[PDB]
Amino acid sequence: MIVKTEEELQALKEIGYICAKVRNTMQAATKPGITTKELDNIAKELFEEYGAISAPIHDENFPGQTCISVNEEVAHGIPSKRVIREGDLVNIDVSALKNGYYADTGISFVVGESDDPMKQKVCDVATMAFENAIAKVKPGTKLSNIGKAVHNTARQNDLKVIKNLTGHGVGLSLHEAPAHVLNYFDPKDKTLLTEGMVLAIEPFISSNASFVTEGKNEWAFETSDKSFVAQIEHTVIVTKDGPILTTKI
Ligand SMILES: CSCC[C@H](N)C(O)(O)c1nccs1
Ligand SMILES: [Co+2]
Ligand SMILES: [Co+2]
Ligand SMILES: [Co+2]
Repeated sequence: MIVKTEEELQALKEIGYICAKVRNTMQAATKPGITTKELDNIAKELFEEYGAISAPIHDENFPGQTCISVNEEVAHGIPSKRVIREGDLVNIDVSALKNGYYADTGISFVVGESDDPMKQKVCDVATMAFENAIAKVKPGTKLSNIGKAVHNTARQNDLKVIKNLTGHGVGLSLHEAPAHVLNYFDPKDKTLLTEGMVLAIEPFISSNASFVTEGKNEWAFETSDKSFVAQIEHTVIVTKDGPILTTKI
């Protein structure tokens, strides 16, 4: 959406806070021996407490408050009896609405220690990619400069991006214009950011695969080669004074 009023801004900051709070709490609770359903239950309880509702359930009838994706799963993982183990690469993606306004945020992290430092590496580089992407964000700038930054960051670190996952406009719905914020540069795209524009920016950084495929069920996205992939996602408002992240605390 385009923010035009204080009251819209306040609504967006409110639901952004809630999603960040849920995301942080779930991440903190993630340890060997907990199931992803147990983690999802944390979101259930905090969403209720803060008067928000799950965006995956509301907008998509997703079977879970949040999306929790582990190891082979990159995105859209269904919380379940799956138990977290030492070394797991976990993505927790939290999106929700309150009073008609939305936020969307996500983080990948390593549980304890993996035997393969690449899991942390893709996490490190996803964080860098996000930072580099938003350095480029102001009214009038090319949407495609976001993907350019993300892919450049990947390349600088001998990594790849997931080309067929994207960011999106967000605000009055989970997904609205601009339809796709790419993780790479499209020379032909003349779409610009504007004052007040709200975007979910979510770089996916991969150790090998450049795309995801259908996974173990109707929802999960995976890589067949079991690449390690990390996401960082925030909801961002484009302003003259710089980006405002509603989902950063
Ligand atoms: C299945 S509803 C969850 C969508 C997710 N919040 C998202 O928009 O961040 C992603 N888009 C692509 C991958 S994760
Ligand atoms: Co998300
Ligand atoms: Co998203
Ligand atoms: Co999406």
